[PDB]
Amino acid sequence: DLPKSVDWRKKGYVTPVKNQKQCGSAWAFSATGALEGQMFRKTGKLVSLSEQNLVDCSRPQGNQGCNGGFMARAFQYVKENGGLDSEESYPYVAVDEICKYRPENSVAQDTGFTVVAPGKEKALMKAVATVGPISVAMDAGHSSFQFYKSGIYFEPDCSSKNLDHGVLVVGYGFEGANSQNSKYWLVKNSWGPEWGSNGYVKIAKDKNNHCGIATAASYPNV
Ligand SMILES: [Cl-]
Repeated sequence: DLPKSVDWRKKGYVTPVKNQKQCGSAWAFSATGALEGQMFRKTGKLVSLSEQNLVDCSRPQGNQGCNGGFMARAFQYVKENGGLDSEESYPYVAVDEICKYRPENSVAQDTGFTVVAPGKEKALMKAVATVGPISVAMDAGHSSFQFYKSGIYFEPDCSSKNLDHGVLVVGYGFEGANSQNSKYWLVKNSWGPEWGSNGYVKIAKDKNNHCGIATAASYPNV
């Protein structure tokens, strides 16, 4: 059945780490990271997508730009809008601006999104293994996360229910030889390559949905 490990970065599904800077747009980076991987799966072409397009244009769907938002509202906006522009055509500036969506510059589409059963790490494992990178929310409100550097992240004060940060699960794995021991979720952050481990963090896997990684997972349908 399911592989002992997955890493979509090794198959060309993931763009290099990005930096949201001083703007609460992590939800937008998480949504573009999931759409980048589904579009790569569908066309074989990896194209960086515009977080700014989401920040400026998805207020009608319930997002609030640099004040926060949700990946599912972003996929709903891509669906209702009929498209989403490339990173190159609609560059990121980390401030709320006027919607400048240009259909001629669109390089992605989705028909809606699929939800992972909430709180179910095994359902999340199956989604990651068979679909590609998955958008997820997590409790990142801790100094231990801010200064994380390496190893399997584990924070006693983490919540599986009150989440404040959107990220992207690009795979899962384990340390050592036993595939069922010291497992982790491979997670792409949006605080620059300089943060954490080359912009990534290993989050403890199958330890009671630590930090809520499987509480609100979803992926776009392309
Ligand atoms: Cl969401």
